[PDB]
Amino acid sequence: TTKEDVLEAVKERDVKFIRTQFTDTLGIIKSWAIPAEQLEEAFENGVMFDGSSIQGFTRIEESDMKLALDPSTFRILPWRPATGAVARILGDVYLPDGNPFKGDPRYVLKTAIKEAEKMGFSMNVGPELEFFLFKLDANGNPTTELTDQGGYFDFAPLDRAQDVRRDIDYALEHMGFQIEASHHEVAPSQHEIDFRFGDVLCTADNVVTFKYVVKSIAYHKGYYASFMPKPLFGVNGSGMHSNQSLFKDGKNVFYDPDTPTKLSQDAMYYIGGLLKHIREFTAVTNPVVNSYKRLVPGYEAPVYISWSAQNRSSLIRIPATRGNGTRIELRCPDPACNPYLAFALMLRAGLEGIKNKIDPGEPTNVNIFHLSDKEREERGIRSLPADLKEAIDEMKGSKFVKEALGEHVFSHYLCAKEMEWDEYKAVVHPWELSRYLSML
Amino acid sequence: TTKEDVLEAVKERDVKFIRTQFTDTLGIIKSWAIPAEQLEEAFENGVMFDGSSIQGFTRIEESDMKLALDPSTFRILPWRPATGAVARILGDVYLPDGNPFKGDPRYVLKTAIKEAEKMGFSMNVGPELEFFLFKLDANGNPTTELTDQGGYFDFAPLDRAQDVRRDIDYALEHMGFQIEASHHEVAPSQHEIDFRFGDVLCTADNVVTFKYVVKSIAYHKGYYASFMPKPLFGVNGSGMHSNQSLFKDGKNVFYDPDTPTKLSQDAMYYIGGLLKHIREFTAVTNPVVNSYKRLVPGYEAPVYISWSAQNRSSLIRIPATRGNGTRIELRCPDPACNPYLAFALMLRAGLEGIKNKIDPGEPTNVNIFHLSDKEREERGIRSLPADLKEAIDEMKGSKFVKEALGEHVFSHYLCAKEMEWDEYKAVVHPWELSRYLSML
Amino acid sequence: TTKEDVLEAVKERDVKFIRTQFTDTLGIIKSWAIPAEQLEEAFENGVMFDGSSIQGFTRIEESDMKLALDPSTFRILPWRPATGAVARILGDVYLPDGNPFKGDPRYVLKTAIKEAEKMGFSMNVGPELEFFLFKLDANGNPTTELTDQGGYFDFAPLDRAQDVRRDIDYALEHMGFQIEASHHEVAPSQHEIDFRFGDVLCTADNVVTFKYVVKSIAYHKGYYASFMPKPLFGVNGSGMHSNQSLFKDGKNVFYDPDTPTKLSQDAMYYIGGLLKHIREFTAVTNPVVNSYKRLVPGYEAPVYISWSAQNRSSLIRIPATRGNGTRIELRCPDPACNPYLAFALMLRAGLEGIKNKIDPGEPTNVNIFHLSDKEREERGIRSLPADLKEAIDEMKGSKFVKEALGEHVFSHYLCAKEMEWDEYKAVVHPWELSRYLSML
Ligand SMILES: Nc1ncnc2c1ncn2[C@@H]1O[C@H](COP(=O)(O)OP(=O)(O)O)[C@@H](O)[C@H]1O
Ligand SMILES: Nc1ncnc2c1ncn2[C@@H]1O[C@H](COP(=O)(O)OP(=O)(O)O)[C@@H](O)[C@H]1O
Ligand SMILES: Nc1ncnc2c1ncn2[C@@H]1O[C@H](COP(=O)(O)OP(=O)(O)O)[C@@H](O)[C@H]1O
Ligand SMILES: C[S@](=O)(CC[C@H](N)C(=O)O)=NP(=O)(O)O
Ligand SMILES: C[S@](=O)(CC[C@H](N)C(=O)O)=NP(=O)(O)O
Ligand SMILES: C[S@](=O)(CC[C@H](N)C(=O)O)=NP(=O)(O)O
Ligand SMILES: [Mg+2]
Ligand SMILES: [Mg+2]
Ligand SMILES: [Mg+2]
Ligand SMILES: [Mg+2]
Ligand SMILES: [Mg+2]
Ligand SMILES: [Mg+2]
Ligand SMILES: [Mg+2]
Ligand SMILES: [Mg+2]
Ligand SMILES: [Mg+2]
Repeated sequence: TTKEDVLEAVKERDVKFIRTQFTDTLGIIKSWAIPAEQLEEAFENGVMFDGSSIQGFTRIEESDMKLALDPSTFRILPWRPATGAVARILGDVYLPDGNPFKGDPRYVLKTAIKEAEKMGFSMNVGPELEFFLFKLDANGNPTTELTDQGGYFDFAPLDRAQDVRRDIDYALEHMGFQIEASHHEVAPSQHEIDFRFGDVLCTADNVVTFKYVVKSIAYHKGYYASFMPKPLFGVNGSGMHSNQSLFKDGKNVFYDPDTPTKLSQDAMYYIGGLLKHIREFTAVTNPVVNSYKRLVPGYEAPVYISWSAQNRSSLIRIPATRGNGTRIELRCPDPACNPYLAFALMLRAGLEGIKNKIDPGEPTNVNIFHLSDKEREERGIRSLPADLKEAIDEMKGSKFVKEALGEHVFSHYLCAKEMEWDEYKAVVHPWELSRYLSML
Repeated sequence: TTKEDVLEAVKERDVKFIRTQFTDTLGIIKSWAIPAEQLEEAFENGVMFDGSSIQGFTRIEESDMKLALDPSTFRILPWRPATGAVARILGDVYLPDGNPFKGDPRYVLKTAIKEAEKMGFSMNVGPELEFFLFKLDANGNPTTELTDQGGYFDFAPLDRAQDVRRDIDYALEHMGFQIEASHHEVAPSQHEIDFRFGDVLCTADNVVTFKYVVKSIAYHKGYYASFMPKPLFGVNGSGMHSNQSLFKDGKNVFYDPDTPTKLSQDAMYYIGGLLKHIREFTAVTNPVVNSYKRLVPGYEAPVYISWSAQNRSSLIRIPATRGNGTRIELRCPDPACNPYLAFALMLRAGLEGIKNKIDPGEPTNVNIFHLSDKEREERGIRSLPADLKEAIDEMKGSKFVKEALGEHVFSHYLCAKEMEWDEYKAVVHPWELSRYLSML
Repeated sequence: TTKEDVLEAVKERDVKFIRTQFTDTLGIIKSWAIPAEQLEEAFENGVMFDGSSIQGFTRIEESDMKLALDPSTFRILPWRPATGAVARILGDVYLPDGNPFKGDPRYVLKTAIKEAEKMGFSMNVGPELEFFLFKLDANGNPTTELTDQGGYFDFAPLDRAQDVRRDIDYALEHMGFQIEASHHEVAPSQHEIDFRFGDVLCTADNVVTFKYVVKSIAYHKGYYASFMPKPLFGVNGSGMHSNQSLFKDGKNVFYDPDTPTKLSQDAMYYIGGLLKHIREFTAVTNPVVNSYKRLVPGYEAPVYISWSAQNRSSLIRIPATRGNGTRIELRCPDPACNPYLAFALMLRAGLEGIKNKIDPGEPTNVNIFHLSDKEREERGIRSLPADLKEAIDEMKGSKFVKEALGEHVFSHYLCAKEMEWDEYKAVVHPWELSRYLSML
């Protein structure tokens, strides 16, 4: 798809508004509309916006930013009226002088893809995204009231969101997605939708799309879709399971029928590199305070650093599917993260495993939550950052994460997350009053 | 049907989503949707799911499970829209490598069918599960409020669920059910729908279907369908009378016009066999704590172990119908049980009766509830397990049930029921506060 | 005062009930009443109780505990009726075989006092206890609603605890306290009563007596006295400043009339030891999760390890008073701490500072909250443990704190605090739903 095909699709399908979109450094999608009559000149001039009103983008005395449109991302939004049909287009962020903005999260992922190509590979991540369907209130703003008390794979009337989950599938299919499965998840009113994997760029655009498509579809039905990692205590949390495989010559490099476990050496080294660096960018994968209330044992979320086949208690699970389905599933990432930065760091953590032949230890093919602390330390197992501050500390000292993100993204990400933590740590919570007020 | 017929029916009838379904060990239906485009892939590769999130199924270190589809069990759900028509397919659970997971209740029932064939028989059970129709609250959750005060065979306006029952029959007919009759039952808001008998596999699939079809239609019509055996006190409860029969060369083996009572010797031995073993697997037919509030005298629910013709106070009634309709009605089970396990155990017990020529005693052709304890003890009549713990104890000590179920199903059924009961024996109920708390 | 004097006072002042009391490991006062008629024999037989129902005392297999009475602690409670006058007696916890149970906080403080005696010193401590006065709801339960909006030294009607503080001072004077000054504190509805210092044992007893006297007096007037460090956010917290000096031959050892700053060398060494060991037992001085929400900058609660004269932003302030009155004010602790453990650890740290001439650096006669991180790092200033887990970690690796507390107190304190933190670390607070749940 070129700029000329987008204009033809705008005329043929009667598009009136194009929503130019980009993602800010914290993974939030920023969008604004232009008339179709402007598209042409936009394509040769770029749209202009204010970078000082975007998180971690640019300062107020140098605030003008340009957005250059990517014609390949032209999609048509199906939940908006077909008369004045509304399309969307994602773009890259440029400085007004003309150079690409190094602070663009979508540029970091492109830079990582460059190194992947230099080594002759291409990441083919495809994520599992889970969300919660809560009820709205009179005004129409989010709540945490459950829409049902169902469980895993539960049928109606325990599962009350199947009519609201057909339309998500339909919208995704109209937006170029390839749905694979759709089901209720372990937590009450928690659902998960899986779509086919693809290139890292397309998959990250799909992640941000999927998120806002799901939220918009839920809103127009009376509910609210929340991709918050741990909205409820004592039940499962939402994860963003990142299954990834390297592809060379259009073949799965991670597959090897001759070796035991049908896992090639490049997959072993990729795992080794992924484990050597996960501690450093857990801040990126789990970027909010809530994402660390999900990393507690007993809810199928990782707490320690390990890897084993078929083990949904471990960090790097290897599903049983071999052949063109041989991938590694990283289970830490949360749907609240920035997919561009997260995928970039995953990509070049594996590429540090291949260039340095980083052998991981023996797999821990056992439940790790049912181990003593002595058992865990004797086996060499280490734990993930306990809270967001510990992850921030592990991230600041990193040279790998700074080299991957770059100075601007590194510094601005850290500055936002430190402010978040400083706001969090001073707060007095109702738990503290209900625990200490009467006893002291 | 076959694979190709399913695809032809998906194209011809315009099916968009296929709901792949199975049954967990405790009898709950677990389903999830895949696009029709995925169907051809799911027939050659199976659909993978998490076994660790299914009750009594598999552990979290080897949690991957495959599910292979059964083309014959392909139906089209009528209460879902006809534009994006939704079908369902039941499957058999497999270990991810190649094996037919033995913890699957469907596999247990198939194993019992194998022994039936080895003896040259085929069970033809047809059940008559009852249910209650309660009202939903403002949110739409189940309540125990009555939808009518009617009784047995009551007409309107005492019977207020004629439209609900008519639409349930309509949907069941579209799902391939041969409806026999439909009526109000003794308890208020309690209804019963009867469909033709068939092969035990088909009728177990039909039991699970019937249940979720009824529940979904009731939900969409405003009410809640409850298969709880004893939802209300003082009124009779819901049971799943299993009318069992053996067929050889397409002829009812239990029929014998020359013998008195028109019951063959094989029927006699089957009665003796499943009378000697019921105490052992009452924890399967009656699997929940509420299941034994139903087994109290005075409500046409069995309390003792006996058989007699047309006696609705006895454990094994023999209806008056002879000829092709000659069967034996085991009245103990609830609709809360797992039909795959329950029918398997009944079939195995009957076949064990036939092998060892187990003659039952004389038929107790009296109201057993009216007999005294001395009368029952002198007549040799035994009682069923009084509560869930007694049934668990009678079941774990048995070798017949362990052989029939297998180690995995046996142990994971015990464990589940023991944890269920241990959570119930420690509860302080408002009955104890209404009785005590003022006298003490 | 001895047993004979206690009996004489019981007869003379018409006492019927004696509240035998002791402090548990976590600082909570546990008491029970015995009739005066039993006193005469309790003195020679102790009073037996159940140690398994006391936090960190003993196990259920060996739960029988004895408590011996201390006649010197006999006080008469003035807020209870004078007809059947009620007295109190603090006890020492023994073991039924007969030995000074080492898990007793009183025993730990007594061991620290013995350690001091060998060096010729006697520790004098004057606590600085602040509290909040909140309203009680309809049922008489604690709330967090303010009883006034006054500030520091505010007069009525801005200060609305005139009568409450007047009667608290009266009760404390009746219980042998020498009241120094009562005033309104910085936070709204925060109050401070100061009493004269004394021997560390006597003032450790006074600390628990003060808290329960204040709580009872406030309760009888319709309020709730809260000794919670940080019950409200954005407002000063309650701290228990430990003013401490060393006396040798009835003279203040910390005073030196001919020396700059008029502080003796022993005072300098005591400061050095306190500073060098503070990080290790911050889990004792600040033992609850809420005590580290008080240790935030901008509220006159210390955040960093420093010392300077008249600096209320410093960890160790040295007030301007000299002569009899020269002390060091450790501002770290909060009222929620166990005074017996806290004073014991401070005394041991100071004595360890004196034994090895631990010179502290130059004082930081500067506001430290206003310094940058770079400035603090350049000056070598270390920060206090950021949260309860950090303090727990710093305490576990300590050999000094284990030496002072002992194996039993050490281990049981660690266990209680780790359980507390693990309960707190997994909670989802409303702050997380107000911040996220719309952003995500
Ligand atoms: N070779 C591959 N490389 C990367 N991702 C893949 C590959 N094969 C499958 N996937 C993706 O893995 C995801 C697995 O999702 P799903 O099977 O629903 O959950 P789980 O695998 O945790 O049971 C799918 O979204 C799919 O697109
Ligand atoms: N030969 C047979 N074998 C097994 N089941 C049968 C046979 N004949 C009839 N049935 C079943 O017995 C059930 C009888 O139900 P119904 O007559 O409504 O209640 P009841 O028999 O208790 O009065 C029907 O569902 C029918 O399918
Ligand atoms: N020599 C001393 N040793 C120990 N404590 C002392 C000494 N002199 C006074 N104190 C105590 O110091 C405390 C000072 O309280 P306060 O007047 O509020 O001081 P500040 O306002 O500086 O905190 C009093 O409780 C008093 O008993
Ligand atoms: C059953 S679950 O196993 C739930 C995982 C949980 N929500 C989490 O990873 O945080 N994971 P998956 O969808 O990969 O099967
Ligand atoms: C009158 S009843 O006859 C008794 C049903 C009752 N609810 C029971 O628990 O078995 N059932 P049916 O007529 O189907 O034999
Ligand atoms: C005005 S205050 O300065 C109170 C400080 C605060 N309550 C705290 O130490 O946490 N200090 P002090 O009581 O010693 O005079
Ligand atoms: Mg999934
Ligand atoms: Mg999932
Ligand atoms: Mg997964
Ligand atoms: Mg019937
Ligand atoms: Mg019936
Ligand atoms: Mg019947
Ligand atoms: Mg003061
Ligand atoms: Mg003060
Ligand atoms: Mg002070």
